[PDB]
Amino acid sequence: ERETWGKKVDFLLSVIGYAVDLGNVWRFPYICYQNGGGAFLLPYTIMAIFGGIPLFYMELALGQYHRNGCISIWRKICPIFKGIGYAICIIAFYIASYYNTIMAWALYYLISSFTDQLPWTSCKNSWNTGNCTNYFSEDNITWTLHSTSPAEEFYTRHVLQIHRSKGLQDLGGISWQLALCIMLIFTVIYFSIWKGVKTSGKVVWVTATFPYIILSVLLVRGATLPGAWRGVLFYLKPNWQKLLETGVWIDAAAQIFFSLGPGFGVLLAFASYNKFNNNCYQDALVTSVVNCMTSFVSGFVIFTVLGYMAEMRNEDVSEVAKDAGPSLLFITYAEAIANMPASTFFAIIFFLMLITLGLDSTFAGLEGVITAVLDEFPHVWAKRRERFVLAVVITCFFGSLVTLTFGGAYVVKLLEEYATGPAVLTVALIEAVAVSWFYGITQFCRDVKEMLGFSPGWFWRICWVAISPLFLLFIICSFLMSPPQLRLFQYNYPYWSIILGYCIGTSSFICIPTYIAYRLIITPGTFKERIIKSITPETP
Ligand SMILES: CC(C)CCC[C@@H](C)[C@H]1CC[C@H]2[C@@H]3CC=C4C[C@@H](OC(=O)CCC(=O)O)CC[C@]4(C)[C@H]3CC[C@]12C
Ligand SMILES: CC(C)CCC[C@@H](C)[C@H]1CC[C@H]2[C@@H]3CC=C4C[C@@H](OC(=O)CCC(=O)O)CC[C@]4(C)[C@H]3CC[C@]12C
Ligand SMILES: CC(C)CCC[C@@H](C)[C@H]1CC[C@H]2[C@@H]3CC=C4C[C@@H](OC(=O)CCC(=O)O)CC[C@]4(C)[C@H]3CC[C@]12C
Ligand SMILES: CCCCCCCCCCCCO[C@@H]1O[C@H](CO)[C@@H](O[C@H]2O[C@H](CO)[C@@H](O)[C@H](O)[C@H]2O)[C@H](O)[C@H]1O
Ligand SMILES: CN[C@]1(c2ccccc2Cl)CCCCC1=O
Ligand SMILES: *[C@@H]1O[C@H](CO)[C@@H](O)[C@H](O)[C@H]1NC(C)=O
Ligand SMILES: CCCCCCCCCCCC
Ligand SMILES: CCCCCCCCCCCC
Ligand SMILES: CCCCCCCCCCCC
Ligand SMILES: CCCCCCCCCCCC
Ligand SMILES: CCCCCCCCCCCC
Ligand SMILES: CCCCCCCCCCCC
Ligand SMILES: CCCCCCCCCC
Ligand SMILES: CCCCCCCCCC
Ligand SMILES: CCCCCCCCC
Ligand SMILES: CCCCCCCCC
Ligand SMILES: CCCCCCCCC
Ligand SMILES: CCCCCCCCC
Ligand SMILES: CCCCCCCCC
Ligand SMILES: CCCCCCCC
Ligand SMILES: CCCCCCCC
Ligand SMILES: CCCCCCCC
Ligand SMILES: CCCCCCCC
Ligand SMILES: CCCCCCCC
Ligand SMILES: [Cl-]
Ligand code: NA
Ligand code: NA
Repeated sequence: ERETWGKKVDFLLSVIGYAVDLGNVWRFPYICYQNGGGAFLLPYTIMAIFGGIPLFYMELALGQYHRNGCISIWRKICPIFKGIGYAICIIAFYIASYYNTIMAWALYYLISSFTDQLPWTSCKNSWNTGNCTNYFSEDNITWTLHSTSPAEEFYTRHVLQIHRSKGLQDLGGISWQLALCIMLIFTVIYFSIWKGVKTSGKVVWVTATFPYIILSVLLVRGATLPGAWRGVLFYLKPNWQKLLETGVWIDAAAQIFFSLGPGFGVLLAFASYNKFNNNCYQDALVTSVVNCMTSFVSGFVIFTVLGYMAEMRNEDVSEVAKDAGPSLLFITYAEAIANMPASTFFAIIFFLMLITLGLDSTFAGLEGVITAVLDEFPHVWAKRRERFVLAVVITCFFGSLVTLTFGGAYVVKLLEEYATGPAVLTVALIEAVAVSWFYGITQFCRDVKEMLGFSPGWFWRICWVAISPLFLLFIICSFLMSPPQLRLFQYNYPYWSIILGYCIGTSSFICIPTYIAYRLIITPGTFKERIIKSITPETP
């Protein structure tokens, strides 16, 4: 028999810690500022109500009924789409390649914070070149275009050492400091998810609830600051005319789908361990509302601190938050923390928040892949979950050996934009179409009624058959036609970077058509018999 969760709060906190991550602490406030303001919460809630939330509930109920991973459920839903599972696996190898190393940066920052004076306050250090001017109106104020804040120098010349990498063309060298700081992270991850869901479910009691104990302290500190009101009044001020631009809705859809994550193959893995009669409706509602409210509150703390630091300089906002990426956590917020009264305590606390914020998501992705593979091939890797988790962790670390180089930030951005792009959305769209159209939403509603005790309402069937595919289609058709012009640390990505990104995404996607061709060509029969007997779920 499978290994059930052992306690319901284990499942709740696992999903809650997987939904909240290092992205929505820097990505949601930046996105809310850039795309409107308080007028972005309307498209956020509109694309959450009809978008991420019904897909979230669909995946949870599907996994909890079929009791399989993401490579084996398709044996009893639509056998031709089994390739989806493989695609999901590949996607993890990309995300776990870069996501982990971001936490590595955080860990290094935390190791740097154990000093009486934080290293990114003064700029008389070794890595700190000219063009500093000490920032924050320190002594003589001659802030020019060539000047650079000390935290920027610390991030891009000590933690990253990106100045010894000419660019994405030459990723010269490799940081041994970051290599150690990520070997420790992978040790933590593997020893937290190795024994399965009986240990990875009690670990997330302290890495999915510590970020809240830390957000509370960070919020109470930020709110009682000089310049908090300007930091919030520039976060919730509605640019209503911004709603008229399709980009705002496109971005709200992308944000909700990539913060809830309905389609990465992890919700099925977590829900498959649930008891049969477990209420997935209440779990989906609670762990989606908690995700959305956590994103909102994290935006509050980020913007209150930003407003404080912009009021200290007595200069306007939107030039403080120039950088659109993890730099915001390591260059801007680190600066504002370094100017706080008890700078050391809040630096340590903030980077502990970041590490515990990313750890749950890494646990969840890795365990989704582990469950999928452990269930697809049950005879091999049965009494050896530990060895397979070891192989998964080693493979992820070896794939993360490139983002640890000096041009590490370049590959981190390249994997951040691609990999998790139209490939993930296409996989999720094929999942929604396979369950709702092929397996039939009437049979899915019969399954959900025999589990929960009530058939899904008309809203759920309408949002599963029609609106949710017509939402992933919106995101996909809007990501493909508009190609990004990537940039990071005054580096214009080359021509071949977009080709490399397209190949990165296609490597993930091509798992689906390949398996479709394989199954249609190996199956005996005529021209139509192949598809008719490859759509019907396999008899037990
Ligand atoms: C971000 C800051 C400013 C707000 C702090 C929010 C937390 C205090 C909340 C958010 C999510 C909550 C958790 C969400 C899920 C659950 C599962 C719940 O478990 C049950 O299902 C038990 C129900 C019962 O039988 O009474 C126990 C509370 C707990 C851990 C909650 C405890 C309180 C938490 C951490
Ligand atoms: C603006 C201020 C007052 C903050 C208060 C917001 C909450 C009261 C709302 C905002 C979004 C809501 C959620 C958005 C989506 C839904 C789906 C909804 O599903 C349905 O069955 C809806 C049926 C229908 O819409 O006809 C159940 C409630 C829930 C979780 C909502 C619960 C209540 C939430 C958190
Ligand atoms: C010391 C540094 C420089 C190298 C790190 C090596 C790791 C890849 C190894 C070393 C110790 C290993 C663990 C020690 C022993 C085993 C038992 C091994 O056998 C089982 O399947 C145990 C089954 C059971 O628990 O009964 C499974 C892998 C595991 C847990 C290992 C997981 C991988 C670890 C961390
Ligand atoms: C169905 C066949 C497709 C299989 C895979 C084909 C590979 C195609 C890869 C194309 C890569 C585009 O990758 C995608 O580009 C969009 C375009 O805005 C960028 O997306 C970016 O802008 C959007 C707004 O639109 C926001 O959500 C956010 O600021 C960021 O994600 C990212 O870079 C990536 O999400
Ligand atoms: C892309 N980010 C996610 C993720 C999934 C699996 C592994 C790592 C990560 Cl980072 C995708 C699902 C929503 C939030 C989550 O962090
Ligand atoms: C600042 O940087 C520019 C090039 O980015 C360089 O030419 C200039 O000499 C630097 N200033 C100082 C004081 O080092
Ligand atoms: C009528 C329901 C609209 C829901 C809007 C939620 C976010 C609005 C925040 C308050 C406006 C500044
Ligand atoms: C992140 C990669 C997921 C799939 C795991 C590949 C390696 C499995 C073991 C192969 C060597 C024995
Ligand atoms: C119940 C919460 C579990 C938190 C993570 C494991 C803690 C183990 C402590 C004993 C070994 C040092
Ligand atoms: C996100 C906070 C809760 C949203 C609704 C959860 C539904 C639980 C059923 C009982 C509500 C009182
Ligand atoms: C029984 C499984 C057969 C699968 C054949 C092809 C799988 C996808 C290959 C795409 C590149 C990894
Ligand atoms: C694609 C699965 C069935 C393969 C049968 C032969 C198809 C050959 C013509 C299409 C080539 C693109
Ligand atoms: C709570 C799920 C059902 C919501 C109502 C759907 C139909 C609305 C009236 C046409
Ligand atoms: C040599 C075989 C490589 C894998 C073939 C997968 C099916 C091809 C369909 C035309
Ligand atoms: C995660 C399991 C990968 C299996 C891929 C099979 C492809 C055969 C060519
Ligand atoms: C970093 C956590 C590792 C936990 C392993 C426990 C080993 C005890 C002998
Ligand atoms: C049975 C040993 C499990 C050890 C869990 C360690 C968790 C580290 C974060
Ligand atoms: C019943 C679940 C209790 C969770 C408490 C975790 C607190 C960790 C600091
Ligand atoms: C004990 C099993 C370890 C297998 C490591 C595989 C690494 C693949 C790159
Ligand atoms: C310069 C030291 C490199 C450390 C990593 C190489 C072996 C994993
Ligand atoms: C139940 C709807 C399935 C999709 C319809 C496609 C018509 C060509
Ligand atoms: C889009 C194809 C749907 C087929 C459903 C199964 C046949 C009734
Ligand atoms: C097939 C069950 C009801 C579907 C409602 C309409 C979807 C477009
Ligand atoms: C999307 C709502 C459809 C309602 C039609 C069926 C009412 C019994
Ligand atoms: Cl969010
Ligand atoms: Na999130
Ligand atoms: Na987390």
